[PDB]
Amino acid sequence: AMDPEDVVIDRNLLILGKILGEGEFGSVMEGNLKQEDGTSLKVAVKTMQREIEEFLSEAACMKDFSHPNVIRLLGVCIEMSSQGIPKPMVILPFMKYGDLHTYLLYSRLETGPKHIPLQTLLKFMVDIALGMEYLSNRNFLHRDLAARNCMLRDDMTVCVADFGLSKKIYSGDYYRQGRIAKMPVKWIAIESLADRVYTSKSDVWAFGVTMWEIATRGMTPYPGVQNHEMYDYLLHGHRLKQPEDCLDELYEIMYSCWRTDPLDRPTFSVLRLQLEKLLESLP
Ligand SMILES: Cn1cc(Nc2ncc(C3CN(C(=O)Nc4ccc(-c5ccccc5)cc4)C3)nc2C(N)=O)cn1
Ligand SMILES: [Cl-]
Ligand SMILES: [Cl-]
Repeated sequence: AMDPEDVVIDRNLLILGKILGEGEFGSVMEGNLKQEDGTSLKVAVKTMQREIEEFLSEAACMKDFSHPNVIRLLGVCIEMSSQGIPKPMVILPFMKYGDLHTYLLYSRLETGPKHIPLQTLLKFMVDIALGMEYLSNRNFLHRDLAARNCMLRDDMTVCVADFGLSKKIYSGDYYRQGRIAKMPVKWIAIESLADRVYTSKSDVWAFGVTMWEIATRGMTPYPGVQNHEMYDYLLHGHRLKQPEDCLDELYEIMYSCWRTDPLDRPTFSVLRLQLEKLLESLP
């Protein structure tokens, strides 16, 4: 617990509020972070072997991310459960609107946000491509890019989030392998399905799936196809079908993310420019 990058926030400064989400590998909770001047701040808390010092170093590296389309880590708190075991807790800024996937579903209800215009849908994709272009430059592999892991800020801009399964290219990954094997198969590139080996081209494939999720307003990828058939399905050349009212140009941008050879897929900088140009060409 040396903490050379000063990422740890004193546990006494944090009071855990209500639970927002609960999964097999942890939970998201509301919280108040008592700032130095006595003012409490609204934050979200992510709760959960390998030496915890490595977790803090990765957290410290993400704390240095400065891009409006990438969530910013505030710090880490350590909790001692049952019989003296250090359990880290990621402190994130509180984001009212929640995840993009749920938001898209809510928009199809009379009570939710109004019908999302095509230009707003295309702007969500540009925001994700900008965040992914920034992470891609820093040699970061997200490895879990999906609309459910993109957060909506209060000003309605999207940011890429959920870096629990991330890895810097060339860095160690042994203690993440168990969690990687349980990842949803419908977002995984054809070459990564075989042994769960990822490249930046695996994130490009998942970005195309994320674009299709936004264009269909929250549909689960591949209707009619079960998870156990996914590898065979892609092996036969089949891909996500064109969503209704999706511009043929937009669908071509998504289809380029799913080319069999990872080297044939474009980069996030190319995708980002194509989406910004497509967005400019509309009323
Ligand atoms: C119903 N509702 C829910 C909400 N709000 C939320 N719900 C979900 C989330 C997701 C948790 N996220 C996230 O980034 N986790 C994450 C990031 C980094 C690391 C990590 C791991 C190792 C090393 C370094 C870093 C681990 C996990 C986003 N955030 C919020 C929010 N921020 O307000 C509002 N309404
Ligand atoms: Cl489909
Ligand atoms: Cl089609």
